[PDB]
Amino acid sequence: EQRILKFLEELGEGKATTAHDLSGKLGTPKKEISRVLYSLAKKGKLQKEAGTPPLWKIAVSTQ
Repeated sequence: EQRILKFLEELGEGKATTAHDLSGKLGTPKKEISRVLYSLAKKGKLQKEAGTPPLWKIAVSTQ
């Protein structure tokens, strides 16, 4: 919970991302990115796009 909030914050406040792009860049297992993503978005510590592909973007997106 300290390695994900340190990389997602450096991304670029206002930049969306995917789960496959995080499990393939850091090597982390999807089972670890799917169980943590649904645990952060529920606490309001990560926005959630609307559609098929669940994109994440640190609170407060561009514009």
